[PDB]
Amino acid sequence: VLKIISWNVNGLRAVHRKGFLKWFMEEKPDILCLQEIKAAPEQLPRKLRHVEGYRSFFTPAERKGYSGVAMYTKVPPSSLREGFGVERFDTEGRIQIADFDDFLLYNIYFPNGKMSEERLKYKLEFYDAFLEDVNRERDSGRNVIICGDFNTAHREIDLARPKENSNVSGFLPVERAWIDKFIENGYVDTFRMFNSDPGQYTWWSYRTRARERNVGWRLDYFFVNEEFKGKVKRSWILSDVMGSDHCPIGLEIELLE
Ligand SMILES: [Mn+2]
Ligand SMILES: [Mn+2]
Repeated sequence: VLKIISWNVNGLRAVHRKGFLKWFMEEKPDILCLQEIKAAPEQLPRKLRHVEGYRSFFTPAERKGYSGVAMYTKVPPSSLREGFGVERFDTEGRIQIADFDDFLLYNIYFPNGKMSEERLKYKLEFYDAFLEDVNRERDSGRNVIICGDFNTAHREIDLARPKENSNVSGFLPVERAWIDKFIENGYVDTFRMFNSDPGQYTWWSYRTRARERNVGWRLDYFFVNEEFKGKVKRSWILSDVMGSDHCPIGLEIELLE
């Protein structure tokens, strides 16, 4: 068994100022994937970039203090890829694809579309390039795990306000339709393997008591390819965990090598 946590951290220093290292120690995952780091390693306290028992890998954006993803793992991957080979997606610190030996791990921070019509086109194409990349890899024979902030609630059950947000980026027909197609390409949203209840979200707005009122979205997912789903034992939501506007999400898989 391998324990993997994904977490949009809303800035790595920001969360560190709120008990990140304590939490990380009590959870002891085998792999920790983080999104929205907002820093380069050289701007990070040394105790955030070197954690005992773990190996760190950082993928910052061209722009400083913007997005970027990180990976901590007890055992290091044989290599990391930091893009899809399409540069307008590869430079924003959004892609980490770590090759462990029993599987690939996609640590992805998918773009937000709310900003503008431009950023919507960008998010959707990012979705396409992503589909293309992941599909090439598993058709070639690789078992894949994809985690991270998709910035889209799949279904009505996956947010508190479907009706209100039918025309807001995050719950548009196009965006949810992409996830349907994603799943049609042979991929399973693992949480829904184990949990079919409503009121299960991973993000809440910092404003107007949204977390206390459970007015939230499920933006963070763990996907596996179909032919690998037998190996997943647990997919759950760490909703007690504070320190970001997202909470972390967990996966456990069984394998040898
Ligand atoms: Mn944020
Ligand atoms: Mn987000």
